[PDB]
Amino acid sequence: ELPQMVQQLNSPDQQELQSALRKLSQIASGGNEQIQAVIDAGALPALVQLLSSPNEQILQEALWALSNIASGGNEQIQAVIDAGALPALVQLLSSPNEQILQEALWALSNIASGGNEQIQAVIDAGALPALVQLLSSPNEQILQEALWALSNIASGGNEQIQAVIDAGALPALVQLLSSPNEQILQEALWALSNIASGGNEQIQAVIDAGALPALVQLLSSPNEQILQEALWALSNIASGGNEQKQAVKEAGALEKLEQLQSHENEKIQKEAQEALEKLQSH
Ligand SMILES: [Ca+2]
Repeated sequence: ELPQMVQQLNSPDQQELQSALRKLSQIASGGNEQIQAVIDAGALPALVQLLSSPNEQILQEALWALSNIASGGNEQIQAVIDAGALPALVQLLSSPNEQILQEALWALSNIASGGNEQIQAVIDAGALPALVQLLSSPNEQILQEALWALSNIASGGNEQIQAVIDAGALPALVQLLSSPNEQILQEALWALSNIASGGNEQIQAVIDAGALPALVQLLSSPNEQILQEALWALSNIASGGNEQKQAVKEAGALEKLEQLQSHENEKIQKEAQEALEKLQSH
């Protein structure tokens, strides 16, 4: 039984403690039904308490348990929030331990994968300045994890996207469009696409940050995957007002889109057409 395992989390014997902690995280990784049974067993206050443990073996497993629980539904995510996990997770973004730092980013990214209430709770905990600073990390793993977290925050309402812009994420996201790293380029394109899925003001902020010359340059890429990612970001920008449409035209996207209508890849043909048609709309 699970409530017996929850009781073992404050056991003076480490083998007993760690085995219950491993089991609970293993169960938490097996779908929303199993996530609900771990929550119902009263595991969340005990897991959050284990976040201030100086024992890396405990901390790693407890962070792994909480990330998995935060991968569930919005009400399951909200329970991780209500158990007071966010201050400990934000504080853990200052850890010089790369293992702890990545797991802390996983947890925050999963919490922010929820609805606007869960996204806002991550913003309100003060995660944004740390996430923006991590966009400058020379560690690709941390950078990629930080970008997934910002992309999730930017997937919410206009007020949640405005928080990412107000944190100064756009100059760093635009610079990442010049990365020779295709994985980082995709995530930066995805984060910018999410911001561009907001209101005209959010779309304009992407343009004012200087994303259009880098986006237009990516339309000439011999890589069809990058092309698809750039077209998606452009289609979101083109969905704005006439002031936003004009800026894309002024960057020379039309000429690149019209050329992309004669591409071998049918998915490229389709998306370039919808983007070009959205731009030339009146
Ligand atoms: Ca059409």
